Amino acid sequence: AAQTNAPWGLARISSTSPGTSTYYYDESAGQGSCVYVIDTGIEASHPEFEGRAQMVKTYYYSSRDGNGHGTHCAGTVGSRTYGVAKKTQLFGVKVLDDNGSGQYSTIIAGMDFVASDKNNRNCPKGVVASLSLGGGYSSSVNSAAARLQSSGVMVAVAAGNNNADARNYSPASEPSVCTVGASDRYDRRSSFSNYGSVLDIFGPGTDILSTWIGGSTRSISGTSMATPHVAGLAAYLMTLGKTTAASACRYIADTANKGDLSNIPFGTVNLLAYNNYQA
Ligand SMILES: [Ca+2]
Repeated sequence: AAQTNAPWGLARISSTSPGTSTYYYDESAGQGSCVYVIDTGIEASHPEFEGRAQMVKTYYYSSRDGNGHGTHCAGTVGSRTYGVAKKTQLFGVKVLDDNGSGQYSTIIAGMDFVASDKNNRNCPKGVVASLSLGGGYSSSVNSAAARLQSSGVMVAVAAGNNNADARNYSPASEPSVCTVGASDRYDRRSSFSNYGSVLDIFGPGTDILSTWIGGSTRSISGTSMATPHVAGLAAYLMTLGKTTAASACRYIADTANKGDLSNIPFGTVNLLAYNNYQA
């Protein structure tokens, strides 16, 4: 399949080169997979989700996304126009309030929730969780992310926007999950992206157009926007049978475009997420 005039990041993830504008992907499009977006919520009624989104949990007085961040991330996973995996099922877990804040105890509970809740959902091709959130190092946050992964979910987490080594942030620093850095449309590391040995992969993160609340769209930047490209990629590859939840981060690194990014510090991987789709 080909989507013309796609967001640059979708075109990037199906290309060996920067500077193209068509997204190429197998038509299976993540059908029969599931992706949990653990964030400020998802506006499930947005036409871009086509009835494939729902809220499954909140820790606040509403499950509505009163921020937009979670809706944007969900859209990069799985919206019809803006998404990597255009037929995946999306499940929202609102651990962040409408200011985008959340206590670590709530975030942990939401990760444990997903590990159980997958057993209540139909995801024959596998399960992914996208965590576009983080704060300072916490062994308890990292352990929650490790349990989610161990339970059979492909966990993708943002590296963070501090232009610093991700070893000092959680859940970015957890070794067993897939930690995602950000790039821009000229294959530079994004100015804000964290780096370090704990990174596994980079994805498009500067000037990413996706869904927003009120049935809208906008472009924003962050490791939070790189993470759902990887999460959606994982769902897409699992639907194809090419990998599993336990092996997908390694598969994505194995199959990534290598050596193409600039301003990568010595000791950080130079790997850009790529679907290797041959039309
Ligand atoms: Ca990691």
